Amino acid sequence: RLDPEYWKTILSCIYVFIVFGFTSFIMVIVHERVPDMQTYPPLPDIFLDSVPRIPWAFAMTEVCGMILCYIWLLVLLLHKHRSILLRRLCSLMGTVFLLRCFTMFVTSLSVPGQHLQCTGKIYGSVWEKLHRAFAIWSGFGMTLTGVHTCGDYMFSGHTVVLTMLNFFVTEYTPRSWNFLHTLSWVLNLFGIFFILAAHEHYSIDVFIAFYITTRLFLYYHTLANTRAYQQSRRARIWFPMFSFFECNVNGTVPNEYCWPFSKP
Amino acid sequence: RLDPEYWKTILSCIYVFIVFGFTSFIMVIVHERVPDMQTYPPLPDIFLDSVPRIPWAFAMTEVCGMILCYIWLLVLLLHKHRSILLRRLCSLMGTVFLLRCFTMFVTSLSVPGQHLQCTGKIYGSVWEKLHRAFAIWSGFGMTLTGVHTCGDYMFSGHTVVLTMLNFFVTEYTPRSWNFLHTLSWVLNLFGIFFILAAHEHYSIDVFIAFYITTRLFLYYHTLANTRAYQQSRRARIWFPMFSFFECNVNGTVPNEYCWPFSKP
Amino acid sequence: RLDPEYWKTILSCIYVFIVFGFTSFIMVIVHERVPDMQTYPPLPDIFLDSVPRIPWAFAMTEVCGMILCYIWLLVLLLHKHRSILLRRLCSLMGTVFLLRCFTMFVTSLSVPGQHLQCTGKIYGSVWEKLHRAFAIWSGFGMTLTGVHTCGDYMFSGHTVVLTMLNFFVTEYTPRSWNFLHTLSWVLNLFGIFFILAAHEHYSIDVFIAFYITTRLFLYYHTLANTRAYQQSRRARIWFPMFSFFECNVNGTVPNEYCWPFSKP
Amino acid sequence: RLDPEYWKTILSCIYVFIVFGFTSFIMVIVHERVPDMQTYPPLPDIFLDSVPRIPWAFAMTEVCGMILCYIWLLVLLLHKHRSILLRRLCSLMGTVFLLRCFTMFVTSLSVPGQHLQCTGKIYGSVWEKLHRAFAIWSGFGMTLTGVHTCGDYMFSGHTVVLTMLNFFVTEYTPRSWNFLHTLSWVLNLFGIFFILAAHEHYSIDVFIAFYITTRLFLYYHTLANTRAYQQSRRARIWFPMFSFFECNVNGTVPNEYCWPFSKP
Amino acid sequence: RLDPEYWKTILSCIYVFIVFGFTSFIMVIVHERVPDMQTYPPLPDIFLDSVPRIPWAFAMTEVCGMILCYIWLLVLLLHKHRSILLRRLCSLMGTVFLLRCFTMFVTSLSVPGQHLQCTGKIYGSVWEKLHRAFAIWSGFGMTLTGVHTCGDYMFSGHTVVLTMLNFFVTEYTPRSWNFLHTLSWVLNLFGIFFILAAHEHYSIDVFIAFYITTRLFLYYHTLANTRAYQQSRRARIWFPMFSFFECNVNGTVPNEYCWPFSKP
Amino acid sequence: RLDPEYWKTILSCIYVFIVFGFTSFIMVIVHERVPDMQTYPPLPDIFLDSVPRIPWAFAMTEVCGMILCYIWLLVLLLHKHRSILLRRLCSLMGTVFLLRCFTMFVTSLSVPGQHLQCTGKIYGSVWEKLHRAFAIWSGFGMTLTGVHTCGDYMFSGHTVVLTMLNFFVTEYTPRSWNFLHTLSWVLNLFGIFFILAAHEHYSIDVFIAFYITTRLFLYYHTLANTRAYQQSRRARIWFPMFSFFECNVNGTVPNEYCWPFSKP
Ligand SMILES: CCCCCC/C=C/CCCCCCCCCC(=O)O[C@@H](CO)COC(=O)CCCCCCCCCCCCCCC
Ligand SMILES: CCCCCC/C=C/CCCCCCCCCC(=O)O[C@@H](CO)COC(=O)CCCCCCCCCCCCCCC
Ligand SMILES: CCCCCC/C=C/CCCCCCCCCC(=O)O[C@@H](CO)COC(=O)CCCCCCCCCCCCCCC
Ligand SMILES: CCCCCC/C=C/CCCCCCCCCC(=O)O[C@@H](CO)COC(=O)CCCCCCCCCCCCCCC
Ligand SMILES: CCCCCC/C=C/CCCCCCCCCC(=O)O[C@@H](CO)COC(=O)CCCCCCCCCCCCCCC
Ligand SMILES: CCCCCC/C=C/CCCCCCCCCC(=O)O[C@@H](CO)COC(=O)CCCCCCCCCCCCCCC
Repeated sequence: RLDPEYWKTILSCIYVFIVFGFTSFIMVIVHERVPDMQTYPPLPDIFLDSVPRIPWAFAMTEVCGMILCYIWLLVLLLHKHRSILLRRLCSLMGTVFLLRCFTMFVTSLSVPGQHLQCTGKIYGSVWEKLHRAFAIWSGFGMTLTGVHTCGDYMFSGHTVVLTMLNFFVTEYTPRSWNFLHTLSWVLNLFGIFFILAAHEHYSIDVFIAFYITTRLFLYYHTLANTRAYQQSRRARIWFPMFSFFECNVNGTVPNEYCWPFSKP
Repeated sequence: RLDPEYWKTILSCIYVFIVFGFTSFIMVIVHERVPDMQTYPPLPDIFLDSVPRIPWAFAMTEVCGMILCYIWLLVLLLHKHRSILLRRLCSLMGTVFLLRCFTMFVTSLSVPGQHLQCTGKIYGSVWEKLHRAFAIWSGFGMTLTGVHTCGDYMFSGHTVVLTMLNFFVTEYTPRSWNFLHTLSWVLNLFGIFFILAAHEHYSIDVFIAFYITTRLFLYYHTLANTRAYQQSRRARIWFPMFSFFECNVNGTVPNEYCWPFSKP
Repeated sequence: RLDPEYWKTILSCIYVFIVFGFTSFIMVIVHERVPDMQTYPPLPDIFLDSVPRIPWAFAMTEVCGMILCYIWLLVLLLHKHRSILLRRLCSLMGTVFLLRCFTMFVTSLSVPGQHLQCTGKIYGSVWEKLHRAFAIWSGFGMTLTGVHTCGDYMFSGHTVVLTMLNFFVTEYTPRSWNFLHTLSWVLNLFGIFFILAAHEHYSIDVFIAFYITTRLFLYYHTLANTRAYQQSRRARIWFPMFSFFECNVNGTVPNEYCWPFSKP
Repeated sequence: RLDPEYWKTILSCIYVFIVFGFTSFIMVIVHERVPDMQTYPPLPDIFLDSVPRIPWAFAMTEVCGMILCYIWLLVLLLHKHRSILLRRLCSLMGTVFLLRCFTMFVTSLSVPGQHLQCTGKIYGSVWEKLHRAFAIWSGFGMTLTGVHTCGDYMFSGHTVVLTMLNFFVTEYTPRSWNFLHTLSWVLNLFGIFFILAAHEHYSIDVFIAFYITTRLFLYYHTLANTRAYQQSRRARIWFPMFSFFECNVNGTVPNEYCWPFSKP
Repeated sequence: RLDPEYWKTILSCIYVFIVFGFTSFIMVIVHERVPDMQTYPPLPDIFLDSVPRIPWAFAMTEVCGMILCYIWLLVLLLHKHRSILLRRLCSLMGTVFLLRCFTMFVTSLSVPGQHLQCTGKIYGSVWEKLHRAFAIWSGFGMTLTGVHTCGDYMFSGHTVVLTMLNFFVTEYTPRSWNFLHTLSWVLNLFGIFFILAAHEHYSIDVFIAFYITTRLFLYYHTLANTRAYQQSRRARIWFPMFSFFECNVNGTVPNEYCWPFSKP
Repeated sequence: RLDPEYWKTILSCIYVFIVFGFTSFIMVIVHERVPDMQTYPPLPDIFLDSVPRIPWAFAMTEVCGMILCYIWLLVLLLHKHRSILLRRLCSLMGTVFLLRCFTMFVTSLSVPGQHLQCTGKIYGSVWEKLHRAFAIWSGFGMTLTGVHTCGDYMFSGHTVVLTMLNFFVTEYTPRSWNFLHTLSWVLNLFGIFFILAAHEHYSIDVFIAFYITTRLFLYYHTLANTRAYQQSRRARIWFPMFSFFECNVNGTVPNEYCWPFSKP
């Protein structure tokens, strides 16, 4: 039966923080490849050529992200099996950001011309790249806490977080609340549109990020519900550290909600 | 039971040749977006920067792609249900080549500098684009029958044909011939490697083309074997013209082989 | 059984004033779009071009509302289930006014020429409008407490209030008092007629206001009497907080009468 | 049983065409009210201010209308009860277009500044109005065959036809073809979008013309399926000549399709 | 039962000469790499530095091969299952020489200093090399019919032929003639010794040639005697055309003797 | 039963270390044969001619060696039968490294031109050879602790250690951990690739050193599992001191893991 294991969530959180630090360092290394990356003319896109740049459109994506994060925290506060829920967010965020690192290492696709005045650059040493990596790490990558000074490459990260939070909010609420689901979907779509309308990413980056996050979520939940980690040697599931986390969870996690405080 | 429907196969062959003629016209519309597309420096890649250009490598991809065609043509000749096999090859080469027109329209990603001397260009009219679209159509896009004069955009097409023929040969041969299966997998991988060694496609062009054809092949044969087109209203299968072709085929197609000629 | 919920009515009451304040906030924003609002000549109307403008007709409509309010208040005073009746008035007046904001925001149609001497306007700030909205909110809209100095837009609220009160008066009275209903009906028609004769709204401003309140009033009661909110997935009700308020009420509310005080 | 009364269908077709003549004539009458109707600035809108005017947008609205009429003719030919589907169409179009005559006559609302170059005007006589109305009558109000040269009024007729032919293709096809049903929505939404983008009608005339036809279609079919016209004294149905047309039809018409011609 | 297949042996015989010709084609290509091939001093060898070069030692090895061939040919003449014995020789000599080409192609190691006066070389063409191959192929490699004029590379074929013939001589004789087997072993060891004493190959050239032929000979017979080619998925045999040739032979071939002619 | 004879393991560990001293001494003897060994041009290879020399490649070979040794020490500590796994490792390394002494002594094969700057040479005496050999003995032949300054000979020792420690991690872990098994292949393959890319050993010394250890490992464990040493007079097993070491072990050793220390 569902066993609250509080010593595995710590491991998952540590794994995700390590993954985020690795992603920041890889981003700095990749940015070190090409010096200018801001002199070319952009590729002919279908949405970046029609809709002109909206200067304030990039903060609205993070506003939507914070709203979704607050809703998800509220959901997590009033649940029975909150440990399993917190252990499933991390094991998926780490994997998707590892895929982002792999995609960004092979080929670097930026947008030629926004953030053209970003300072710093030419970080030639081993101990000066680490300070920039630390800033990007403990700045959360957001544009509000100013870290996002230069541009960003393939496999956008805001879309991943938005889609993951939307899918988790929709999944772990009772199947009778079909207005919060619509609100979350609207927030996700508006965030994606505002990522596209700020001229920060190409259309294909957003599309592949959305598809990859959705497919990985659905596949992970299908494997977890089918309970194939102990059924047989099905396919040797390639999710990093999968059977270590879901071994004690058999079947499907129900949707029981309580109040944790002992003060009515 | 398996009914040989020789008139549904003809409808499938016509469906492909319309799709192949639609893609050839899009590739001329897209080429008119940006005139130069040959002055920029290329994106920083991990394979295009290490391995230098091999001038003869792009011709060996099609040589590897004709051996797999001849081998498959022999399978299509000594089979009982060759009508269904030819109807499944066409129903998939159209769906995948339709996805190529979608991703080549939203954003156009070419390689800045090969085929820099290709003539023609500035096809400003409605009746001169069609003539250029006819040359590509009745040349199969190959570099031997000289049509491939200028560059090519996202979602490479050589990787789609190589991977589709490799999976059909493996699928429709007895599960005891695991040397022809290994030989076909070698021609697939060597053909893919020579696209990158000729500096014709980016390292991410070839990975999403390989992934999509592999994923769509396994998804088609899951539905075709589970037989979900009449089981229930599962998901309203989005494959273009799926239930029209597989309605008369129930279950799985066996692997019986014969000789069609009546002259022993 | 019919359990009077004295804590849900308080939540219901809070809902309607927030919408009342929110509507007032939108009204000042709409007035900011075009400054003049007093140069266009009246559009050709088959009703306004016949009846001359009457300065005292507008005050007569507000008089009728008070009389109808007194009749309804007396009914609420001598009813067994006075808690439920008050909860339905707030759950239906808060929905209609939500539609008023959407109609007024998408397009703005006022009366071109009346109240041309109204003062105020040109509020260039983000704090003065809040005080102006407070004046709009804490004046209840009547001209007796002069707040509505300038013109008004589409889907007038005088018709919403006059019609909504009339239906509750007729609905929650026994089917043997068919003399008060005639008095209530003539008052509603007289009040609506005075609005049109006062040149305060267009003819189509009233008709779509008369239809929407009646359609929503009857749709609310049909669902409540059928109690389909829990029977099955009837229609995926889009009424704001419908199942929450009416979960404890089953069947149809009777028309029993008593005396509220304990001193007969 | 379902007996095709061809003498009743003819009376239905002539009934709707008289309404078309009545609608065209009253359009000239309301035009004669305000002479200029091209000097005012447009009212503030939320969609007519952001999206700029597209000269060719209004042509695509009628292109989608022709396709939706071409599929409907295909459905009309192959349906066994082709004498019933046509009779219901004539009995619904006449009612909706009669409501359009009422709203145009009660009040006038147009776009002040488009189609300012249309000639003619000041048709002050008894007989010249008929000639101008006849030109509109035998032009279908289409712009491809240029008749509609001046502006248009409230309750846009392009929205009704685009929607009425969208809810008959969906309704009168088997409930397993939900791709043509999906396709006919794109033909409707894009036809709705393009008339707004061409600055032909306000953002509220389009919405209340999409709602009325959707409401007046579902209400009609609910009455017919439950045969409430003869079951009892249900509601004194207000559809003009409803019990006369649908007296020989009992129950719901099936979805049986047959080929009428005798040349297999 | 043991069915002599007179048509499979013909297919088996064709296989070995094609490999013999293919090996000869590779030999001339390897000689093209280094032009001199006769300048390096011999590497330090514990066997070559002791035994002086003997000009007539090389001719003695070819003499021993003919004597061993005569003994084997006589056995093949007076055996019941002479078809199977001849089929196995061609199926084992065509596999070892395939490994010879791979070893010789990857690296080229010859004797640095012998046959320094050999003519030919510098064949700059693509047709003259083929005519040289026929000289190599149609001379069977012996020095009696002088073809092997220059040196030879790693994995000498003299050891392969001498060792392969010896094992068949011992294997297919009854276990009571343990005097011919001793004579056969003396011829094999004497022939191998003459190769080393002739300064025609290195010491490691012979050892890895002696091991591979013996290992493959015993591995072939163990699989055939165990008849695991059809018993189960034993080891996924990588022998070229192993199951095809030995499908009709079950168990172990006996050692019955007869007379071939019909005239005793 | 499995009785850990700690007096037998010590005799195994001392036996392998004497072979290490023997191997180091004979390397000096063969080095004294040819003085120059740095003047000849390299033999024609297929991998040493395409890939240019990478100066830092040979360092990564030893880095992978330490990691494979670090994981093995982890396995050697948590295994219940840690006294058996170590004994088999010592009894296999001595046999393989004894074959290396035989092939190095019979013939000499090195890369002519690498490590041409190594000093020393001409160690002509009886006692100085021991001092030079002792330096190689207490340096593990590693280049990180620079002892191996001159060239290396046939049967590369870096291939044996990289492969022997790859087939013990795979063998002596439960048959459900096939990701560390997968990981240890990448460590082996890259260690194999880097020694070739550094121009340290020919392309045939690497292949016949990967084959011998793989063959001599599987053959040993097949003999031990079937206890053929005492079952009968099977083959007169040629492993040096085989029946002595594996006489107290019956059957196959299980995969039970336990913590030896008494501090839970
Ligand atoms: C214990 C871990 C739980 C995981 C929770 C998942 C939520 C994601 C949070 C942060 C992701 C940032 C990635 C760090 C590594 C940078 C990678 C990079 O350098 O790549 C960045 C692209 O430049 C990616 O940046 C982003 O991912 C932006 C996402 C921000 C969306 C809003 C998140 C704000 C949360 C605040 C919560 C407050 C609660 C309510 C407030 C009222
Ligand atoms: C009836 C149809 C059956 C379908 C069979 C599928 C085989 C694919 C064949 C051709 C695909 C070409 C695409 C046409 C539209 C151009 C799109 C474009 O313009 O895009 C092109 C990219 O520039 C795509 O080009 C390609 O697809 C190259 C693939 C060629 C690989 C070799 C095929 C040669 C077959 C010859 C058979 C001979 C038999 C043995 C010979 C000894
Ligand atoms: C416990 C809660 C019960 C709720 C009762 C609701 C009754 C509606 C009353 C007033 C509606 C005002 C809406 C506030 C926001 C306006 C938005 C706007 O600013 O829009 C205005 C449009 O001009 C709406 O104006 C109106 O509300 C016109 C309605 C006037 C009808 C007469 C109302 C007089 C009631 C007085 C009762 C006194 C009792 C007897 C006196 C002796
Ligand atoms: C055979 C039965 C088919 C049923 C189709 C019925 C649809 C009615 C069409 C047009 C009504 C026009 C009314 C005239 C006066 C309107 C007053 C006005 O002036 O109002 C106009 C706008 O204010 C109304 O304009 C329109 O009606 C726009 C609708 C155009 C959409 C395509 C209509 C083409 C119908 C042709 C039928 C032939 C079939 C060939 C198939 C390709
Ligand atoms: C169909 C089966 C018949 C049985 C006979 C099998 C004996 C094989 C003979 C020769 C194999 C030569 C391989 C051809 C391609 C060489 C590749 C290369 O080009 O490589 C050569 C490198 O030197 C290999 O040369 C050799 O084959 C040396 C082997 C010589 C051993 C003596 C062979 C003499 C046989 C004469 C038989 C005559 C019968 C009695 C005479 C009175
Ligand atoms: C109980 C744990 C077992 C560990 C297995 C160690 C295997 C021996 C490694 C190397 C043997 C070197 C022999 C010296 C003379 C070779 C002749 C020559 O000079 O030949 C050299 C090349 O020709 C051989 O070089 C090598 O041996 C390459 C192997 C390097 C890979 C890393 C090995 C280092 C592991 C040390 C960790 C030990 C931890 C404490 C121990 C208690």
